[PDB]
Amino acid sequence: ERRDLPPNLYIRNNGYYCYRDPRTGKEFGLGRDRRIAITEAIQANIELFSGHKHKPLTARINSDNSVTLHSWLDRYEKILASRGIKQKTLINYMSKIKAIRRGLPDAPLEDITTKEIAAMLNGYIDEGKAASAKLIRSTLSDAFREAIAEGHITTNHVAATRAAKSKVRRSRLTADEYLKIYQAAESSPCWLRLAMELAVVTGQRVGDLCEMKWSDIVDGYLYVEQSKTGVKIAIPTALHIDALGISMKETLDKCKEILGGETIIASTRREPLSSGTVSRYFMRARKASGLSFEGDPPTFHELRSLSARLYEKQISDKFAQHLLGHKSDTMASQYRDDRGREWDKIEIK
Amino acid sequence: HERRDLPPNLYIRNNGYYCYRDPRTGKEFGLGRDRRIAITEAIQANIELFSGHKHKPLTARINSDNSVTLHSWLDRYEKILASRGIKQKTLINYMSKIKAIRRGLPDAPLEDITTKEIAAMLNGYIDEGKAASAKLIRSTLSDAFREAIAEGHITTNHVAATRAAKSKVRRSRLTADEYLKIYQAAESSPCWLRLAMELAVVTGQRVGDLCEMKWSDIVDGYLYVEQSKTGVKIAIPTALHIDALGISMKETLDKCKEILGGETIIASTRREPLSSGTVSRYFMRARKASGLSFEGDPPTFHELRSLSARLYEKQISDKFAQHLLGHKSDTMASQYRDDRGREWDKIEIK
Amino acid sequence: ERRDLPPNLYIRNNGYYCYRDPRTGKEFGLGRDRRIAITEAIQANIELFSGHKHKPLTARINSDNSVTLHSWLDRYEKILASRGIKQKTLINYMSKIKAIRRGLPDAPLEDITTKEIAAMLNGYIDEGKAASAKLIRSTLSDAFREAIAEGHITTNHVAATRAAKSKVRRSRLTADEYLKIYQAAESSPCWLRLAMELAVVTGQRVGDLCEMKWSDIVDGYLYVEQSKTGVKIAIPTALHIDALGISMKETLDKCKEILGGETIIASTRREPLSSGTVSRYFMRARKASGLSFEGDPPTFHELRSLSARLYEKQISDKFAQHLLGHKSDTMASQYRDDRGREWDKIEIK
Amino acid sequence: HERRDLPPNLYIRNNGYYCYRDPRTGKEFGLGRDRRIAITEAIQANIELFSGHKHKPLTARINSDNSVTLHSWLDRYEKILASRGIKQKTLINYMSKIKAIRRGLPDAPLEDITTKEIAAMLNGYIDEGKAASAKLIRSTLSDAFREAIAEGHITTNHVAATRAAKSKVRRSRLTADEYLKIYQAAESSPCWLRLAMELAVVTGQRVGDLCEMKWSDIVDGYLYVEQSKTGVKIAIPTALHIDALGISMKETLDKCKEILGGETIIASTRREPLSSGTVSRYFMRARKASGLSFEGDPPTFHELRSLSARLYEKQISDKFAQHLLGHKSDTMASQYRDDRGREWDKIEIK
DNA sequence: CGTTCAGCTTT
DNA sequence: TTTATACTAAGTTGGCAT
DNA sequence: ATGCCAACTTAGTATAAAAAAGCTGAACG
DNA sequence: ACAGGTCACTATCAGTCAAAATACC
DNA sequence: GGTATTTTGACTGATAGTGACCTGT
DNA sequence: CGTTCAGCTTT
DNA sequence: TTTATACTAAGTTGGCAT
DNA sequence: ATGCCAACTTAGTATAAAAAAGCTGAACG
DNA sequence: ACAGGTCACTATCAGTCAAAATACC
DNA sequence: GGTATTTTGACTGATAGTGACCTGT
Repeated sequence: ERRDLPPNLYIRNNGYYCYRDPRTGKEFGLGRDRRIAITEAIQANIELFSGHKHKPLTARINSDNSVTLHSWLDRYEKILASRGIKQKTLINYMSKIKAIRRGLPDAPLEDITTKEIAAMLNGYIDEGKAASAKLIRSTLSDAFREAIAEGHITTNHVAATRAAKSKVRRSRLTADEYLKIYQAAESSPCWLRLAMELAVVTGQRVGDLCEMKWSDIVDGYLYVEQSKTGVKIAIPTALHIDALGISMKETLDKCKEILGGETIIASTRREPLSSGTVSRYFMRARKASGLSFEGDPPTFHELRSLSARLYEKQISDKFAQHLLGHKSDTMASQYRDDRGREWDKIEIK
Repeated sequence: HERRDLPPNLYIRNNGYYCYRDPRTGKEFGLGRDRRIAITEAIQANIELFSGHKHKPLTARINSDNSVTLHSWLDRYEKILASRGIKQKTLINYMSKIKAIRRGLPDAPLEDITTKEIAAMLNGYIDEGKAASAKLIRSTLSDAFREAIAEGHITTNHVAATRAAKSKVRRSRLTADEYLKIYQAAESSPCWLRLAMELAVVTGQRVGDLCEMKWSDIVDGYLYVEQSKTGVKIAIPTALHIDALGISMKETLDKCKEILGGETIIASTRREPLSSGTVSRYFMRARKASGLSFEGDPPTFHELRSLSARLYEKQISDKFAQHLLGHKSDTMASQYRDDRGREWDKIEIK
Repeated sequence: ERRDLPPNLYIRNNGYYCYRDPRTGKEFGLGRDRRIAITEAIQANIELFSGHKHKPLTARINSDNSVTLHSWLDRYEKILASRGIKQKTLINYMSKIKAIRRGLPDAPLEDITTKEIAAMLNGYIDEGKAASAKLIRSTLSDAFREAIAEGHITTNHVAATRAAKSKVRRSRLTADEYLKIYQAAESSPCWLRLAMELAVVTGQRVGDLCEMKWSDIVDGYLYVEQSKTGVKIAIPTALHIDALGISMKETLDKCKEILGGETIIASTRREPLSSGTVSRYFMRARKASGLSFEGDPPTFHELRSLSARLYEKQISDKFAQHLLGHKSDTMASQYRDDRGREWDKIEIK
Repeated sequence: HERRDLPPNLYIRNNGYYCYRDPRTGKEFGLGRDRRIAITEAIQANIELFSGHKHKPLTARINSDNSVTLHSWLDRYEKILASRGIKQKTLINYMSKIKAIRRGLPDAPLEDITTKEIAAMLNGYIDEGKAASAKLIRSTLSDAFREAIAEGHITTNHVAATRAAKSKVRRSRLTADEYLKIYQAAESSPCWLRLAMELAVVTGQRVGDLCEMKWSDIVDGYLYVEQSKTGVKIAIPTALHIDALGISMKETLDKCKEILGGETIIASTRREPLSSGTVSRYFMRARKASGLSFEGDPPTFHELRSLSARLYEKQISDKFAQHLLGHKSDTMASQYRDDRGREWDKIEIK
């Protein structure tokens, strides 16, 4: 040749210049102006080294006014702190944000793409953390909605994302399985078995269980104000689960002598238990039982459903619903769900 | 002014450094020394902003029917509301929210009023814990803007993108024991206060309606009430009796006609009709005087109606409570029936 | 002076030229270029004569591609014809369109303003035809939505309009009033009284009433398939309205002898009646009764509500609801509405 | 090419008439003879269109990750659906709708695909009365577009602005008398058809599940069915009996094991399991052979389940019908319970 | 005692 | 025929530190 | 034995604009 | 010594307003 | 006579170039 | 008799 | 506390024409 | 007497995407 | 006679593609 | 040797000026 043509740039028969993106291999037309052609090509080949943009003035102006992701997330945390949400709730959010920080760059909100967000989320889905994905997506979407209401963005680049599937893996618990575990929990601290009984017979959540004080029992009724919902109920000490042969009263007595503390359930040192701990030992006794389940094993919380289902058949739907504290039927008809374990025997009633 | 091919918005520095100046912010931007490139991008940026510079006075015939100011508009919006045909009280609620807007936003051209600005104001209210207000102000702001859009003074409603602040009712409920206790503190107060309290609980009516019951509204064992708030028309049988508080509607009425003596069932010492505000106010006096303590905001006279509902719900029937209160479907009831965290659900083995 | 300055155009101290709209009185800046200034002013003063635009090329291009209101409405009628709607329904729509044709110009859809639409609607509201306004608005909005789904517009300039108030003026009918009318209907053709009885006792709509054939009564049940809803019911001839002393059976007998035709209700010539006619004579007997009502008087249709309300108290809510054919409770709880006439006596039940 | 200050898109005629030519339509526009004015407006119009002409190959780095074609995309969209983890049948339903799209739209760049075009296709289906299809095709089209937006191949979903066509079910219901009549025509058909018909009515199960009941699914007076469609798991008591049709589940099963003899309760003459399509098909044969006439579309084998539901609803209970069918809440039931205009509501004096 | 204005929260 | 939605508040269980 | 952080999966609860009141500190007679 | 850009400050923009000038019933 | 509508020019809050002037390196 | 493919309508 | 929404299908009653 | 058009006010009925089937004319052995 | 604009038709756009040329492990 | 990535130029479906040429007046 006889050319200064820089690489990537070709000249055609008429003298028409074209660039060739080497990543796509598709070319681009420049014109006949070799001076301008080369010029642009140089600037294009410099972008191939590193991605530093001779960014237009337009974009520059839109950007230096508008707000950055991580910066918005700092602000966002402040918004939540003000929603009047419970501490745990805030803890959860913080977590999702933390994830968002790891997953997305700190660039102009307006410049985070649906594609980018999508990529992150699938990242969670491919590790099998579909749940986390759904939640993260949610949080991000809400952070965006807020970015919108304070007028930093204008549209929600997430509203466009694949809101993950919601398959529930934890297996339900059958009465028999309960018994087998109950037995395996022989070599476990005394409070476990008791915890377990108290749980099924009251149908309260582990959190609330572990906070029940003897001073909450007045005239044969156990007063409970549920931490998660604020529902307030009085449970008659006179309950009985005929199917498992559990008596609330009898069980309350064993707790009184064997456990003795201010809290109905207590440690070997007469001190209150962390709900996690209780959950933990149940798990242990469960492994020690050596039972087999499809997918994920039942957990301590599953005693609630077992309670409800057991009181469903022994007493009534309504009782079960009241004992659990569901103002809504959507929830009650969900604890009534067997999740593939049991066959619904159709009665001619 | 010049000796330059320099397009607008681009200034040259003493060294020959070219920068674009955004006119919206007034902050400038660095380009480099390559005037050819500098101007080039400046033109492109000028196209994004001030596309052109010209406006055929024809374009005057366009942007004309457009230019108006928030306050000059609020002024017009008021008159609109005046023709809407709404009750005096409502209009008052509205006018107030407008006023808040007037003190919260600049009198700029509607078109220039930012979502960001609005939210800023709205958040001002939320941060002072006046969330309730924030909602209503937002609500009204949105309505004004709509109307301006109707008259094509704007194209877009910038309020819409903003969200409504959610706010949990604070006000606490009133338990029978508490009522009794308040009633006791009532002894220093006028005779009518007690009678009002009793009547309020037994009849379950709104204080506004209570204050307007006349003796002529009683016929053949029935107290006729046409509710001022909703237009619901009911007749209450003068035979009711609250068991938990030992109140007799007959007896209470009786005490009323002998002691109070006036054209209205409740009446001032001066034997004249009472304002609903006063009934409330005096009750509030008693409540303080009773020294009770509550979570959140303290119960007010309107809480006597919820107590009423709740007691009747048990003594008689849910169905009854509804009818007494004057609730049309099966929905608004499920609200007065609610005790908002004051009661323990005694589980029966049924 | 020493100027050709055209009218409306002033020159300021620096030599700055301004136009003055004479309708607003606000001025407009042109520049220092007297040649251009005048030029533009001329073109502006010519627009003051008539409104003919030296319309830009931009608008010209957007317009000659896009679609016209009346033209869209012609098309629109075709869309409805295809929705599978009943004839009356179509008749109503046609009407609203006709109104739209009278109310709005035949210009580019994209160029009909919220303001213009608004103006029309208020026009109806000020004549006191609030109802019509609501319906028109509706129709127009739907025509627009359709213009949107076939990609002619992009936004619904109506979604922004004041959807009118919906006050219902027609007064309900009390049993007494029924009686007084029933009596006033002495000098009216025999079929009126009968119509009236049959109506209250069956609770069917006038349309359906006037189409009942003797061949629709099998084994003591009156078979009815309601024209407006397609509901199908069988009414026992054994009904009775104790409050008005009406017997369905007795009434059916009088119709058989005195009226005799294929249709249960018939004219003096033994021929079927147009529902309008029946409505008309009721009205007449109503005037002749000389009763006074607040707002609008009751009409024949109000016998339905009276029927329902009467059967509510005599028999049951459920019966009344079934007899009327309401699958929904929203409707039934609406015929239960007294509309300011009667005081709901609270029973201790 | 020229000797002209003429900007692009503006051509001059032999008389000296200037016109702008819209490049999108290709139709030109008249301006006049005033070249100064002509060009002026042409520039303004050129700014609205092709703002500029330049694209820093930097702008290549932008529009690159953008350009893709409907069919090249449908190709990619397929593979996506393949990873979605859906049942074979579903995927099949989807692939079909894609195919319709492939035959209905040009293989143009996504960005260029108009709402107007889409609707045009969609209306094509509606006008042939295939409304049902129109809905589903629309639905899937929308999903594909979303996915492309996710991969930033487009910015906007042009399907969204389009509406879903509403379509009333045509298919008529099956009355007990009709069933009987069809059963009678069945005599020419295989022995299994009748047995299937009976079993279908008595058990109220989906034909797909019927065909897969094995004799081993019966234990201690109970027929266990895990529904293929929904995963619902039920046990049917082999004691049921439809009164209006004189069917005995025991008897019908009995006839089955003696006559049919195969591993499945219903079985082919060849003593092998039957396809659900065939059961349906043969029923359809009978229906024609019976000579009955109906409004709208004729009843099919799946209509035996509605008959089932309806009869049981009366004979036993609404509650029962639900449980038999396998319906979780209190909602999906209120559908099978519906007779869609086949029955007269006998009014009782209750 | 008891009223009207205002700015907030509740039906 | 089934589910979705937008928040909120847990429960589950692996680890590292006492 | 144990206690507390951290990343994940699961329970729980439900509309939003209009319209109309009701509450209560001030200033006032 | 300089990239990068903030900052007060005039000369003109762009236009409002209230008398003076003048047209219309 | 008596009101309404242009001219006209004094008077005023904005803008956009300007060169002086901060500042992190 | 009985199967799979396809294009439509229904759960 | 009450209402909204998006269609669809009537009923109501004034007139002009038989 | 009446019948049919026309402009108005009132009744009536309710989600929309995913997922999974079921129906039935052809061509085929 | 002309406003207003449609219509086929080249010369170049703008770029794809598959060998030739050449660089990289 | 053996694969991958530039050059290069023949080859191709688009576009935008063009003057000839319809048409309602």
